[PDB]
Amino acid sequence: MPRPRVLLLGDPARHLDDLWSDFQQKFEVIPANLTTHDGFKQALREKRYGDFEAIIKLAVENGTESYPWNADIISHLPSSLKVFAAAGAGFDWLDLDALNERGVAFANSRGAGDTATSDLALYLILSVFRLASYSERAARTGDPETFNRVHLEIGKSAHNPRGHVLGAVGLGAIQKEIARKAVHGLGMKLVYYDVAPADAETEKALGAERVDSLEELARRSDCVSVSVPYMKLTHHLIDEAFFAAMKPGSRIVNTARGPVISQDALIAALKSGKLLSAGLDVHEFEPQVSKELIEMKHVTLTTHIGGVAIETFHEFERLTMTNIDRFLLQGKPLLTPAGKVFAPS
Amino acid sequence: MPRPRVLLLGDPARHLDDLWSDFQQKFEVIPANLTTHDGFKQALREKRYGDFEAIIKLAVENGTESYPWNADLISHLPSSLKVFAAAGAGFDWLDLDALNERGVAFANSRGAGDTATSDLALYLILSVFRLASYSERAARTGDPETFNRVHLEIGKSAHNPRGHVLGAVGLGAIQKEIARKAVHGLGMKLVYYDVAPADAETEKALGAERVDSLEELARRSDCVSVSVPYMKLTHHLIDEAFFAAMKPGSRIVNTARGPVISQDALIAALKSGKLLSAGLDVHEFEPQVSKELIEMKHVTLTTHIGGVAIETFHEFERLTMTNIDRFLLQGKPLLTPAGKVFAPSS
Ligand SMILES: NC(=O)c1ccc[n+]([C@@H]2O[C@H](COP(=O)([O-])OP(=O)(O)OC[C@H]3O[C@@H](n4cnc5c(N)ncnc54)[C@H](O)[C@@H]3O)[C@@H](O)[C@H]2O)c1
Ligand SMILES: NC(=O)c1ccc[n+]([C@@H]2O[C@H](COP(=O)([O-])OP(=O)(O)OC[C@H]3O[C@@H](n4cnc5c(N)ncnc54)[C@H](O)[C@@H]3O)[C@@H](O)[C@H]2O)c1
Repeated sequence: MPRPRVLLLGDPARHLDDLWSDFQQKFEVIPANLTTHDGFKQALREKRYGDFEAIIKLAVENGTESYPWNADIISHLPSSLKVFAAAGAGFDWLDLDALNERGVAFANSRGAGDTATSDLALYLILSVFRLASYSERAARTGDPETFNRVHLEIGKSAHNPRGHVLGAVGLGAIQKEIARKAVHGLGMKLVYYDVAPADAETEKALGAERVDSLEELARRSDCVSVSVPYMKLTHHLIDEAFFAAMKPGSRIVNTARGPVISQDALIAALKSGKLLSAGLDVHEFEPQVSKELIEMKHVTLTTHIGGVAIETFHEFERLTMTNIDRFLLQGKPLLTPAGKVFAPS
Repeated sequence: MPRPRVLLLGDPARHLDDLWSDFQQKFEVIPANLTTHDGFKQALREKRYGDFEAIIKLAVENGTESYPWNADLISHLPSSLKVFAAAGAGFDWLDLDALNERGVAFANSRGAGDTATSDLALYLILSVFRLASYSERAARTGDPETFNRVHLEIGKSAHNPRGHVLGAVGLGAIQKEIARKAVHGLGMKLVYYDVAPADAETEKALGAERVDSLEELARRSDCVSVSVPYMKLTHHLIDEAFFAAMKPGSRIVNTARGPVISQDALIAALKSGKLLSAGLDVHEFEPQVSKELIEMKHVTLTTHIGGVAIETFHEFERLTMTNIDRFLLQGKPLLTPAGKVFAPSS
């Protein structure tokens, strides 16, 4: 045959050394040498990499200089192309429909960051219940008076998560782990809203109580956990109507996608006292954090580290290489497909 | 006749109003109206409050005008005193042995903050596996480039706690809640080191594996959880020798007391890169936090907020009031004695 040709966007592997060596056994890996989005579309128009059968993206932050993967750039891929495999769950940067129209199969890396992301979210919930963020800022002043004033100030407002209600917006895979840790580890109760209902087992295992609308979920919650896929339909899913329905002095955390929560609404609900504290690992104008949120006492903000753990990367690398391996050499279907499903070689 | 007499040290109840009503009700509650220490010694000499049978202290910061509770002060108490129940875990301000020399039973508020303090440690554990503290500071620059560079920089070292080893120094009530949360919550593994063994029912539940020395525990640990009482025995317990025996790139969290861990041995270990990260709620020179620790990217620091939750203080009041009711009206022993245990009355 003998060696199908894989285009690699950005870096080679950093963790699964043996598996990456076997992968290079097995396929001719062509480095993309990315410069500009435009430079890469020029490259594709000039047949610079030749015909190639697969594209591999080994990390979320790898290959970004090729973005966006819109119709226009996709119109230039060689027709030999069979499969594109990418790290990550989100593929906001990718027109999956333009890619499927060319008979190209897509695979993401769904599942790899579950443990990671659910942990960060557990960290956020801890943080907004105990006001730990404000606490750390005080400690880091290195000032004796501040340390004491704050240690006392926090005591008027901090609460154990235990017996308080976590309102899950979405009850997908990462929210199931989040829940299980809040319910069984921290002792919170669960109500959730979701497009579809959890099975008998998940509900009876987490004590999940479903409700019909977001407003209902808001009404019932002491802290809300947003964990939904991001799309047009989820943009500003969390807005003014939602904060108006929440209880005075409640809490919210986001590990899903920034613009799923209206930053302006959020800011307004903290200023008014509707929310006591909020925790964001994602930001509507990412990489720009809200200057107003920072400026506030009780808002925990992190640099999108939800899935950022070495084990997650181990899995991004495993799954991308395994998918291509399966789909081109083994005649097996993709392990983590997304969009239209094609036949293996 | 009915109603034993209780001296109230400082302010009345602030959270459990209805319990405080029934208490008051059951007992003649006499406010100390404290002025100063000597002032309280003199009220006691003059018999200002008459005989009483209990003292109740409802918040850690109440009645501090009476400190110290030294032998000279204790020696003027009415011979009718049988019990003193207090808010707090610590009692540095009290000479316990002297109180006991006078047949007075003592009770603190052990366990009141088991939920609070275990949760705060779990938080810190999350913080030192994931370098979240670093990430927080990075976010608050509000500089887009910092955001991305730190996003990427954390990826070089952050790890799931899942499958890694939590080494419990001390396995009392707080650690057991920490292990529980770390083990079945996070999927961590647990080895421990404690002057007392823990029973089948516990070790089987937490999958707990006991070792015999600090040096051992340091070697088997991916993350060290320090949670021991602070005394003579435990001063500087975690020292240069301990950090010497710890796996390269390991981590440590303290929720116990400041000096249980040598601040200088800690700084060194962090500087050598023997430690990746560490999380301190309590500080050697509290309330002064290490200014070296502060400048380090990978050190999480909080203002002693372990037990600082509204529920903890709800429970200080529950226990102090319930302790005196059992001991004096229900013929039952204290729930949380500390020091010599004495027989009740009804
Ligand atoms: N913080 C991070 O670094 C990080 C990392 C990875 C993923 N995430 C986020 O997690 C979120 C999704 O969770 P997942 O992918 O782990 O599990 P999943 O794929 O199973 O999530 C989808 C779940 O949400 C429900 N859902 C689908 N569409 C919805 C909508 N329109 N409105 C409300 N609910 C809907 C579905 O029933 C399903 O249960 C995504 O937003 C994703 O971007 C965050
Ligand atoms: N950060 C906070 O706000 C805060 C709040 C509550 C408790 N604490 C701390 O928790 C610690 C006590 O833990 P606890 O409340 O679970 O009480 P505990 O008595 O149950 O904990 C002590 C445990 O350690 C063991 N032990 C005692 N001395 C030891 C030693 N010298 N070496 C090794 N093991 C020893 C005991 O068997 C016991 O199991 C104290 O330092 C206390 O200050 C801090």
